[PDB]
Amino acid sequence: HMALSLANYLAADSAAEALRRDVRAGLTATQKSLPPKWFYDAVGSDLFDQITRLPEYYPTRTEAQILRTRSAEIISAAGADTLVELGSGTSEKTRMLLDAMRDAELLRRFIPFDVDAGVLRSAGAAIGAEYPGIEIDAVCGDFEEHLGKIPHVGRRLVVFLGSTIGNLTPAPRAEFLSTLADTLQPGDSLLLGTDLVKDTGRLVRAYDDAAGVTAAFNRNVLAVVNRELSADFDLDAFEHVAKWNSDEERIEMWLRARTAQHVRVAALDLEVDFAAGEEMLTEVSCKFRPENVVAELAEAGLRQTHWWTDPAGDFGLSLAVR
Repeated sequence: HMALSLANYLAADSAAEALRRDVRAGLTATQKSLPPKWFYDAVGSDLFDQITRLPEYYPTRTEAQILRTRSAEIISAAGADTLVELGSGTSEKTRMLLDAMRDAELLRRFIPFDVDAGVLRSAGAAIGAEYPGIEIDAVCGDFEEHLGKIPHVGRRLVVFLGSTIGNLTPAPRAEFLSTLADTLQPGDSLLLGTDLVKDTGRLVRAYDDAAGVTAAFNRNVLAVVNRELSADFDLDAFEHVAKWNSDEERIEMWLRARTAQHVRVAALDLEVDFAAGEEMLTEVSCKFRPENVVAELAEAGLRQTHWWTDPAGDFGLSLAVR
């Protein structure tokens, strides 16, 4: 139920100032963009959750099927008694790993790391109930600044699923993996999910679903700016566009102005203009080739010891060690 330890390294005032800096930079650039760090408020996070269940969004069920069939092998390979989860604690994927650790009579500790303390408290309560006696040490932080705050107690399996790593472009991605690798002791393991290059139509449809849910997620980034920075974006005036960028092998989401728009962002003392048809970059989702996953891990100081992939080659999971 309520047994918990929780450390909180994210302050409201610090987040508000970062949002102001990031939005000003994006909206005043000649090629406009909005910073994805701020897309995932409560509404945005729930819309993303819904995306994970859409028929076109293959990553979640694909990764789940890999875990469903290989979680025992993963847990045996890791030999860990402590599961560190980078992001959330709410998914069935988490429970597949915890269940396998319990089956192996190894499970002692769960360390969820996420930006939302409320979500962490919910996860603590649910997991504490399901695995009586488990120690839960939650960390509320940003995995680009607070990885050093993750406790080093135990033999730790650190998991970063969902190809969330694809939301980082190459420079911050390398910095993240390097920083993460530096926190791993001998005996610790990283389990990394990566969505793989594949048929471009399938890739684009995963981010442009027939039901319009991804489009709602995308437009909600404007609602966040409207609310937090007292802006007057007309959500209805922007069209959702998903593209495959073949040079960078990433999906890009864009908002395209239907007609010319004048936007006042009062909190920034800023007025910006969109031409009819002008596009603004929002979320990106980098996709990987299996050989390059090995190389990226090696560049960070990690050796890939295991690779699991579905039979169609849609998605991959790596286990890697120092």
